[PDB]
Amino acid sequence: NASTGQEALSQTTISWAPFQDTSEYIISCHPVGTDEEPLQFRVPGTSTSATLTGLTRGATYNIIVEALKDQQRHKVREEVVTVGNS
Repeated sequence: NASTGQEALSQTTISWAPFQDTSEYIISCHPVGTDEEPLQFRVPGTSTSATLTGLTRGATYNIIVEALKDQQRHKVREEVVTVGNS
């Protein structure tokens, strides 16, 4: 178990370039078109790539990656990606 309502679970392995000694890379998947709330993924501050599960295919997600470093979150990566095949 893990799926709890979303079984149309697509995975986006998004990778970024090492920003250095980040405490947290919060990835912000902002859904476009829907009223879905931004899926925020917190990956380890040394990680430079993350498989993002739970992106609903058919929905556009503006995927942003911000580095939690000295209390703040710095833009590392930003890209709009519609999920599925389109």
